[PDB]
Amino acid sequence: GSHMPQIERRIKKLISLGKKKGYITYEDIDKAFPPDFEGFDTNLIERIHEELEKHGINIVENEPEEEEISAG
Repeated sequence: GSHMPQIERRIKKLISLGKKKGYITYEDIDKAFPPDFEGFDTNLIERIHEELEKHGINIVENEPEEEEISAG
């Protein structure tokens, strides 16, 4: 279950769609639907976030996973 170049492209497309839609957000991709997704893959979800770090693709979770003392 490898050899998926369409994944690499799709990730960039997904972030691009949200960027087109307005915000670079996981939910904004959902609102971009229908997207360019050739396949829906659980692998894609992890692969998006890895490409996010290694490739640098800008996308936000919208989730406040940047929190401390609950004052911001």
